[PDB]
Amino acid sequence: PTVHVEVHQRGSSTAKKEDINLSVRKLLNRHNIDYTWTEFDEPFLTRNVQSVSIIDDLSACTVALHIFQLNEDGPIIAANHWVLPAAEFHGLWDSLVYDVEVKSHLLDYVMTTLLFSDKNVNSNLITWNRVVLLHGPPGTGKTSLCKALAQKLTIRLSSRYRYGQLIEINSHSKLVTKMFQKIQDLIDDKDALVFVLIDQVESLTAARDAIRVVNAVLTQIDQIKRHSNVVILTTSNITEKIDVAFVDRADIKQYIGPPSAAAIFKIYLSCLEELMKCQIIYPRQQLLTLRELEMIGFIENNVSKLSLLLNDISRKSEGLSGRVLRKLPFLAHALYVQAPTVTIEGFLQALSLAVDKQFEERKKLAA
Repeated sequence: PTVHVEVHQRGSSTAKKEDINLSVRKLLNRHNIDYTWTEFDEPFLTRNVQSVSIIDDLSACTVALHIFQLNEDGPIIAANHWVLPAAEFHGLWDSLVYDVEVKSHLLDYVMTTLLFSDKNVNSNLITWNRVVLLHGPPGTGKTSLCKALAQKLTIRLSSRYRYGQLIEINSHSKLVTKMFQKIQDLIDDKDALVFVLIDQVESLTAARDAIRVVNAVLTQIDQIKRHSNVVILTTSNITEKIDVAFVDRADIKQYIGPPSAAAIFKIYLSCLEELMKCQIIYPRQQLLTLRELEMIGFIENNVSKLSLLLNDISRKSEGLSGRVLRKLPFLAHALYVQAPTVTIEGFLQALSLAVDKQFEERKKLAA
């Protein structure tokens, strides 16, 4: 089909994008074989290009290049405002691990909505709108996915929108008008794709003159969703429960749930890789993926012993949220390692102790 290649232009670069386009294509001619490049023999590439990563063999495919430059300025009262591609969100997307390739659908759904918006596809004949709801138990990183989806969408849609904006509204809170007029001021630039994010929308319905401010925010949402370049992002923790009125509002609803032992193992692998990269886990060892274990039928030998053990830690980590899971190597290292350097076996033993102590606290909440 179409092969997608992401080019991370350096912040200090001053090159025309047309020129960064021609250099990367020359590089693809040589290797011609999902791999990421960080170093280049070309002086032009060394100067202007941080990394060129290919995202899902033969040369002759219809290859699309997305060249982007991160916006370092971080992170409008009272709201968080970022310019996309933002430097805070770099790599956020690849970090999020989900069972059913949720991210792919989500991207594809929102990508298609924008295409129907752009072609003025009639809502009454084919169902689409500009609201996306992500619902599910807490701790699945729903807000990180909205941020990650918005950065991806900005990078991928570079030929239609020159930059992206993300405005994050905190659920906890005239003043609203002052805030939506600035948002409208950003939306008035048709060279941008404006994302508005409302975290824990259900909190408005749950906590309810404060009835009037909640309703005023809905009319303001209603006014901004009217625009070609607006996309709205909501998240709710009461997945099972019906909600007012983001349910009716959102044509794209996606359920996010706790990670399986298959994902936990993908997550942990990414963590240990990081410690090995940083040399906190030393010396570096090979770890096996779940497919690799399956192909050796889980035999235990020097090659696989430690990967099997990590597997078993992933299975006993089930029922923990993804938020807990990425914090665990911190506590593992702080609580049990207590030293600048560890062998990978030493770290796995810290990680398991870590996992045991987590469930001990759970049972304390139950009792």
